[PDB]
Amino acid sequence: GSAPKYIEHFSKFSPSPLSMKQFLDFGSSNACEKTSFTFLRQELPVRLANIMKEINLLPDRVLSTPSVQLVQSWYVQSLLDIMEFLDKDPEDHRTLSQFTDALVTIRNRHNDVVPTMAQGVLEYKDTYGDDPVSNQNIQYFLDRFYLSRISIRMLINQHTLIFDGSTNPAHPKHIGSIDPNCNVSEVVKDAYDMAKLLCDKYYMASPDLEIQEINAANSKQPIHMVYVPSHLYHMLFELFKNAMRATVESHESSLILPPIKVMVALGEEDLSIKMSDRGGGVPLRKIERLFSYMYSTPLAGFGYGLPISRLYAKYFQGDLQLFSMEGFGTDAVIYLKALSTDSVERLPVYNKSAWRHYQ
Amino acid sequence: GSAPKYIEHFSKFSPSPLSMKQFLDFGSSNACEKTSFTFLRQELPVRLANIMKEINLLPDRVLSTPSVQLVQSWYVQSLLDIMEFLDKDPEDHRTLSQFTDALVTIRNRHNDVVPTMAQGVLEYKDTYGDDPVSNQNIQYFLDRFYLSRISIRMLINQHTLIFDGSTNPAHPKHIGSIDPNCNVSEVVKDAYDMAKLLCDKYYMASPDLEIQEINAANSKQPIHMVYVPSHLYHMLFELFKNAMRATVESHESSLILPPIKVMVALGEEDLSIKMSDRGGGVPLRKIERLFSYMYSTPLAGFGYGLPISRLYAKYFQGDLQLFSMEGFGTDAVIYLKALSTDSVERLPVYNKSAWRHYQ
Ligand SMILES: Nc1ncnc2c1ncn2[C@@H]1O[C@H](COP(=O)(O)OP(=O)(O)O)[C@@H](O)[C@H]1O
Ligand SMILES: Nc1ncnc2c1ncn2[C@@H]1O[C@H](COP(=O)(O)OP(=O)(O)O)[C@@H](O)[C@H]1O
Ligand SMILES: [Mg+2]
Ligand SMILES: [Mg+2]
Repeated sequence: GSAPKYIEHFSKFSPSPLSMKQFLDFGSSNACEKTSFTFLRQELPVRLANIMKEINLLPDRVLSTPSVQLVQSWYVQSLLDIMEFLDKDPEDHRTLSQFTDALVTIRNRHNDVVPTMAQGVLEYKDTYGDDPVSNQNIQYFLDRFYLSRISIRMLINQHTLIFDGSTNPAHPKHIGSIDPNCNVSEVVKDAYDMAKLLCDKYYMASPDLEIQEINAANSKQPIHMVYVPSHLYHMLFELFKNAMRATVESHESSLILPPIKVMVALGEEDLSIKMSDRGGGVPLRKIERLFSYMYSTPLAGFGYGLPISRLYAKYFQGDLQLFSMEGFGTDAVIYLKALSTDSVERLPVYNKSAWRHYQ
Repeated sequence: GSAPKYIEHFSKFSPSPLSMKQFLDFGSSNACEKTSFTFLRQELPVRLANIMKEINLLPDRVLSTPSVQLVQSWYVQSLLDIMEFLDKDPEDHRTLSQFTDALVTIRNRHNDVVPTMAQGVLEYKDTYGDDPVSNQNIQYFLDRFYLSRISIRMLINQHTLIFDGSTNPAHPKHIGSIDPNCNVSEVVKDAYDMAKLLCDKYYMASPDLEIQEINAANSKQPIHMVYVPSHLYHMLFELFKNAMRATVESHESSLILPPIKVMVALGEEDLSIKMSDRGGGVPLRKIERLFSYMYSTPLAGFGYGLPISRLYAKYFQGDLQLFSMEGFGTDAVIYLKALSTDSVERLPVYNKSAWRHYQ
């Protein structure tokens, strides 16, 4: 009977953004679950509390929905779940192995949040309508809610993956979900192949791929970076699925089926990935709506592919944009930060500032 | 001693947006300066008053500057200038020929507004600094101020050009500044040639041009539209100058000098023009600043080429965007509305809504 108390307390702190370097040293040298354990015991409760504090200030008409209420209960339970370790002592090789098991259990407990929240969006649409204002509010809330979730899952995956149990491997290519030497083109190739498979099965035809690299400072060196490869895969995959669908459907009474071209450019601070297709394009007017949760609610189904992929890009100070040419095709660009130094977590925070965005 | 009275009165009305069709019929059939005269006598004072009402609510620290004060005096005089005809009778072939002369005199009186206002921006920068907030406010104000000016000059040019004196020509290709059959590629070609000339004189080297059309519905028909060609020329010219400078300066220790490629695509509602260069690109972080009046204050000099070109595009419901690839190049896209029906003036209005954007 004290969750409201915990929430209000940790709701006083601000989340602490970690850089890609800190993440690397967290699993590298300093790496002793004790250091991580002591960090996550306070950090997770601060991040959970902050997003929960935001939820509770939602209109009661949204608040009371079975969707929001159910999800809101998982976060309350997860908070209390991690609390158990606030007073424990980390020298006990069993106190921290229970923390690891506690994390894995919290992660899977939230595994269906997107679909669940999506259901609440649909109810609202039929219960109150889809007006620019309610859309802006939902968009504002979901973008922050989901970004927060991405950051929390990152902390948990880094801990669970890194402390699997003993250091046999000792010295790895990867540090949890992070690859200090990620070959961008390879990930492009992978996401493409997976999309192609789906495309062939459903349309029994699929455009090919062309890749071009532009290493500004070192003309012919392959482009590598420090990043979370699974995150990059997700964005590329969602983009490849859209490009394929459009290209195929727009050339049905045509035999020709142009390829999808990808360019990977590396500058002094940006690492840019552009995916160009000829799937007919979209009118500038409808582009804005493609990133909407409300308005966007085989290969395609719901409308979370674009908006959530953007959040992944933004997570480490990057971005994802779309510019099309109705009657021809579309360019989708993923902007990432080239230097591990500029790669720092972007986290939404609860303040008097975040309060008036709902007024 | 009654300008404040006039301002407050006409400040009660909202400007009336005209469609490209109305503009065409205004000079076409209905066309009788009497019809235009009676329209402009009330419309101009409503548009002048609305922008003047906005100026007067500017912080006194901006208000009091010689710049703003001087410009503010021209608009006050122009208002009183047109007022003279509020009680006159239009059957007098001399009452309306004095209106025409009155317009030409008002147009030239405001011919140096941009430079003058720019001077006020520079003073503010050194007098109070360049912080995100003061920048946002200035940007907000200037975008509206200038759009308003573009709309007023459009009305005046349509009247003066159309009623030059007698209908010798009787039946023209053009209706004032509007071309009901504008060949986009031709205007592209013209702006390119003018930019090339300047580029050659200053750098004694210039990239070439390639043009590609994509007529979705009619594969090989040349792309025509109803538009104000001088406006399109201006945007293309400013874009060509940037693309040329960048391309040349970024390949100085290179002999190769890649071309500037332009694509003109015509869809069901959009007519898009993309200009692609290989001038090295810009970091995503600095792109935002390129459209700033404050932050942007040979070929290039001041920083009004981009922001003002965007206003021209927005004027008839279009847009102008920039997306770059640091280490490679940049894409600049002009979005226009394909159908004359969707081509309607976009005008800023003074309301309680426009008031709180300065708070
Ligand atoms: N490259 C593209 N060309 C044309 N339309 C596109 C493209 N990418 C996305 N879209 C449009 O945007 C919408 C997709 O957003 P998304 O969030 O990925 O969901 P989904 O693909 O499951 O419908 C599509 O439904 C499609 O109408
Ligand atoms: N295609 C481009 N490639 C690289 N930089 C560009 C490009 N277009 C514009 N810029 C940058 O944006 C700025 C220009 O904005 P603009 O308002 O046109 O003013 P100006 O060209 O007179 O400086 C330039 O000063 C340049 O630094
Ligand atoms: Mg998709
Ligand atoms: Mg310029």
